[PDB]
Amino acid sequence: GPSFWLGNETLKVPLALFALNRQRLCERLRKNPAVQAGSIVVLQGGEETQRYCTDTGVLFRQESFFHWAFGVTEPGCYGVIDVDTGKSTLFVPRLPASHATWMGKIHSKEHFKEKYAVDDVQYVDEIASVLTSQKPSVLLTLRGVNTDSGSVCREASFDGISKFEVNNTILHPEIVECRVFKTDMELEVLRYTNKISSEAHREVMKAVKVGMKEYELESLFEHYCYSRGGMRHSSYTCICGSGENSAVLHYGHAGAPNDRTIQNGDMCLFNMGGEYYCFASDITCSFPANGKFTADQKAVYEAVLRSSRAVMGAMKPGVWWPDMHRLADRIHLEELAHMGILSGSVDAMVQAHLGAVFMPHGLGHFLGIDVHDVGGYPEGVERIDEPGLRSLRTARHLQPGMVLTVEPGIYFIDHLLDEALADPARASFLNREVLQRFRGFGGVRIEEDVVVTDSGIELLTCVPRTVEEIEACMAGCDKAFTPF
Amino acid sequence: GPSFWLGNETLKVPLALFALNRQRLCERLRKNPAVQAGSIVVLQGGEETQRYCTDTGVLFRQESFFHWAFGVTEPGCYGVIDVDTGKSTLFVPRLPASHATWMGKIHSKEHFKEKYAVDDVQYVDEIASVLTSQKPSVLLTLRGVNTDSGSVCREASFDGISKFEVNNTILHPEIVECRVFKTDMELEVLRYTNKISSEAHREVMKAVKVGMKEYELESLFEHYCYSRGGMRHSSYTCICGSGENSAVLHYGHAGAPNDRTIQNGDMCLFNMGGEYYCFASDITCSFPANGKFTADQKAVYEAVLRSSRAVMGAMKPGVWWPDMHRLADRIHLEELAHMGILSGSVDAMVQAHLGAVFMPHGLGHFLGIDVHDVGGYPEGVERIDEPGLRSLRTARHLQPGMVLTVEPGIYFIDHLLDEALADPARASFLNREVLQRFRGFGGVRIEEDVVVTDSGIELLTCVPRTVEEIEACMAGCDKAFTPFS
Ligand code: PRO
Ligand code: PRO
Ligand SMILES: [Mn+2]
Ligand SMILES: [Mn+2]
Ligand code: NA
Ligand code: NA
Ligand code: NA
Repeated sequence: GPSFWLGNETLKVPLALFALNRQRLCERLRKNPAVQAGSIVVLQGGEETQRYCTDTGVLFRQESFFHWAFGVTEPGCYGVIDVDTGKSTLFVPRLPASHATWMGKIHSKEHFKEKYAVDDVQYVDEIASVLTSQKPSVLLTLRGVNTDSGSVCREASFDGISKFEVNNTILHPEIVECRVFKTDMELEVLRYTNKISSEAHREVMKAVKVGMKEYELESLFEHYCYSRGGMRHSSYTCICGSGENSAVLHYGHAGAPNDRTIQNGDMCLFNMGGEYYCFASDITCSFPANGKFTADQKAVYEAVLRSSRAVMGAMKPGVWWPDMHRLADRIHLEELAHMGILSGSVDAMVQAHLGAVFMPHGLGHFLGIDVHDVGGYPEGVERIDEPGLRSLRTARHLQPGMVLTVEPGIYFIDHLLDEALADPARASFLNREVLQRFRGFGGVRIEEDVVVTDSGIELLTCVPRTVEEIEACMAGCDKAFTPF
Repeated sequence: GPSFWLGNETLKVPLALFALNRQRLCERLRKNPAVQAGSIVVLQGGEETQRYCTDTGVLFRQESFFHWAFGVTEPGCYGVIDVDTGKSTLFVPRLPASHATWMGKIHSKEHFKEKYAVDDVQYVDEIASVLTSQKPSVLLTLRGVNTDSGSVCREASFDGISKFEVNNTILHPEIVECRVFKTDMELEVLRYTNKISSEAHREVMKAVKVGMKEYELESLFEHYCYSRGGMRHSSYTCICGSGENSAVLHYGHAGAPNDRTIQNGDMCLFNMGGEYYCFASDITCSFPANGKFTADQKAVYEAVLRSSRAVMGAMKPGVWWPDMHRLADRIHLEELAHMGILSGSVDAMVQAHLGAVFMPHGLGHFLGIDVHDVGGYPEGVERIDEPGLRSLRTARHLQPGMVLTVEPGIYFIDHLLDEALADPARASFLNREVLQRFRGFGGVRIEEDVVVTDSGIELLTCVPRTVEEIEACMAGCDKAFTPFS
């Protein structure tokens, strides 16, 4: 069958990937006792957008559920799936003649049918007529709440949909559940996104020099990913935190835009991941700007390396993700105590939620077509109302086929440290005089992407991780990849 | 005063630039008869967005009118200007404590006052109270139609605005008019955007090799612009058209995503422009993929070079922009005839609108904070209802301070050629035996950015342009070129 490919050494992604997703969705819907025979799934793709009121086009990136089902890159499409037969129909815009001048070839419907390996292709303006002739019992549309954004998924609509019976409740939990479990074809894509992003992280580690701006490495990362990987998009805005900025979890956005000069003695925390054909990667590397860990940097870094590998070593089916988060907290506390930042009973520190002062985010999250992938909190799975754990993006137990980030970190965040020092239940553990030295340190995060297997995990990421490996990487002369 | 700067060799942009824009807007409004004492201009900044229903943040780029007035890079702001006094107040979001963990320092209002050199800073939720205390006669908000997109500008609104008198008709044409005329401080920024984008285009010409994907050069261009220029955004999606894709005017979008392999013998048409602090650039370079122009390529290329230079030489205050478009059309037709593609009377060709077959877009457009900048068709300026000319993004007369692209091109577009061949009024001019050779050629576009001055123009762009200069650049021989004067 056909494949998506951006040539050179980029990955060929078979369109059969999306056919399998459609089949899996139908199989799941058929088993749902509420689903009527003759149902049709109706999804609406993303549309082209512009900046504000201008004609400045925004580069189009497909809506994630639509992509998962169809792999379609063009704006303005719809797609439907007959549940009982699995038959797929793509609806594409009927373009005006002037499109050939301004935008490119006006492809035939047959071109799209071949390209996407769907059963039929029709024009968008005929959607009501086509669906009417199919005589469906009900249209199943997409509406639900994303548990990371709190946004409501946009339900498909078209002129004449009011003449059909529409259900917008059944589909969302079923298609979400399908997305939670990655097929072998999807895993091949995620191995590739991890491979390219890993290579780009290594190039960044080799290129970092004291005196550079953070954004110079953002630029280099994205250039490697696009030119060598065919990754036109990143999975999220690059986080290139140097010095104290490494304590800011989503640093790099427009309000704090990777604009600090990297200084001798800084730690760097670079959390970046290219996106290929709407599939994510999400990797964090932490390292000294000057290529040599100080004693304090080594101690904090190796604490996080310890939790990283302890969590990865414990992960397997049946493990409760919140238990892995707590495992990381306990390790961090043990190590911070060894360093002299903390004193006293680690059991008591855990009871006082001290771990969350140093790791005020979730241990990690599902990853797929979105970096914070869907399905972390389906109905019946509750968010734990405690510091740190409440920021977990899933409280599920692990099962084969899930893809997770494993991203423990330790940070020195003044307002959290100050709150802890004011609370007698936590202050007794904190040694102010030692902690003082780490004010402004920033933090360390080590983030791998892994797949749960029948017996454990498969690690997708491949970057240097021990202190020696990182120092050796940064000292290498190779000068492969030299723009200009 | 304070400046925006991204360090290294990037441009320091004084925040005084935006203060001057506010002053100019107030000065214009004070002379406007529809404007009464005690009016306050109220603008709403852009807000943070995410991809669809996900939590994947989209990188925030400020709304252009708001940027022009305030230069503010943060999402969620509003800004007001007292017309009578010129006093400026910026409203910034009141952030949650958790912002300090996830997003960064929760800066004080005073930090923002100093950063932006405004007269006062307040929190957004206090806007109704703050405006109430000022007892304004009327709030002047933004609403109008963009003449390139057809979209309606987003008018400011806040909880309690219904208790004020609001006028949404006065402001738009006035702030648009201010934007049309660039200040010296704005020209400094546009000189810089052109400098960086020109350097990037030269790096791309040096790097292009047969067998590369078009997108490899998009990537290299954007990397030069960001890493060396501090340009986090491009002004528009890069157009990297090789071979027949060079005939597709806005090639490179998601439906045609710069994914062709460049072949020996192809022409390349690369239309790319970095954006710095929301100021545009827009440059097009055309060149042979293999670094050596064939005779046919040289002929088409030099025809567009001739029109480019003729227009730049004729541009000065008082010139009607559609007359420049017609000049380019006439030159293209003359040169296509000199190449044997066309024969007959060029006057007759012009009368039959044959130029538009080969250049089915406008000669050029205003440029500023938007690549297709505002104000090309103010009330009373009409679109010319002819092929080619109807795509002009302005029909105004040139005046000092305007910034224009000059972007003639010649393309070989099958459905347009075939229409002409089916039209007795046009068909006899075309020599099919020669034209057949140019089917699939794509096209050539040569685009400079210029400022209208008292004397003529100031050319902002600095890239190789003659065949000899381009061939030298591609061979690695950079800077071996002299700009037009
Ligand atoms: O948002 C999250 O869940 C993780 C935490 C560190 C950065 N990304
Ligand atoms: O849109 C326009 O007006 C010009 C034409 C060629 C590319 N940009
Ligand atoms: Mn992550
Ligand atoms: Mn242009
Ligand atoms: Na990018
Ligand atoms: Na992360
Ligand atoms: Na252009």
